[PDB]
Amino acid sequence: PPVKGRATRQRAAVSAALQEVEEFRSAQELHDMLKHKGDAVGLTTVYRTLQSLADAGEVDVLRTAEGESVYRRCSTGDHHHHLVCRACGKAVEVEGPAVEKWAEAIAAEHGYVNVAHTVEIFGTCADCAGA
Amino acid sequence: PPVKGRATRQRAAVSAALQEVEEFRSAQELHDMLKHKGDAVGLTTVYRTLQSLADAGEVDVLRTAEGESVYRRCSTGDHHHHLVCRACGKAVEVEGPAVEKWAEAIAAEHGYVNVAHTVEIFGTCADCAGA
Ligand SMILES: [Zn+2]
Ligand SMILES: [Zn+2]
Ligand SMILES: [Zn+2]
Ligand SMILES: [Zn+2]
Ligand SMILES: [Zn+2]
Ligand SMILES: [Zn+2]
Repeated sequence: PPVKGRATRQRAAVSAALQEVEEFRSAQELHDMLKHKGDAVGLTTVYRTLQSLADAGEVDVLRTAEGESVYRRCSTGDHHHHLVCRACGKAVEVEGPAVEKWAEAIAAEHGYVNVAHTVEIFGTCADCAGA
Repeated sequence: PPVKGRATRQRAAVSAALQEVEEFRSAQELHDMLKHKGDAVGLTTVYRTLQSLADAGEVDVLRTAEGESVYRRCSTGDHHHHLVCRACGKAVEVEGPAVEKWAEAIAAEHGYVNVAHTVEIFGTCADCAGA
């Protein structure tokens, strides 16, 4: 995950920590995990670098139900949607043409110039039922 | 939008305000319009009434880009989605069984028990582009 800014240990450390974790997590959780790992990196720095990465498109953003924001890194660069288990926090990426075709048809019917569709869905996975 | 508790002039006033308009708006925005027209109702009061209505489902909820939740008393009561223009605030009731079938199929394939899809499309009207 290259960063537009100059090469520094902060950007490399946060990028590596994000790569290690494969779960949607908030900025505070990321900062706490980085502190536990010994990075000793600032929360405000985490916020700025994370916003820069989100603007760069190398990372996947998501908004929590209560209002906070979680973020995750997905290997695929192509456009995709997310299934996120709130109980576990695990996220899996998928892609289905149906949403794209429906969005295009709706835009054509209503004459909208450009549209931006967000499809991030939630559901409990099997392990939650298991005890 | 009937309320579970005893009807009062404040609850009736906020209900009248909700049914008066059709665009999405937050508590502060609805409160501002009610204060201007001469209702003189409280902030936390309208917050509580809107939380109760959303619990009952009489109104429809939506988290904006910033995160704050805007609301709309929608005419149609069945399952539906909304196409929203941020520049205008108009909401168009659009429903498609294709997305529901896709969500059910992916949930079954992944073995997920329940699916709670969060789907929204943001766009701009043709008039918006024109000047
Ligand atoms: Zn992804
Ligand atoms: Zn899509
Ligand atoms: Zn789970
Ligand atoms: Zn509606
Ligand atoms: Zn639906
Ligand atoms: Zn518009």
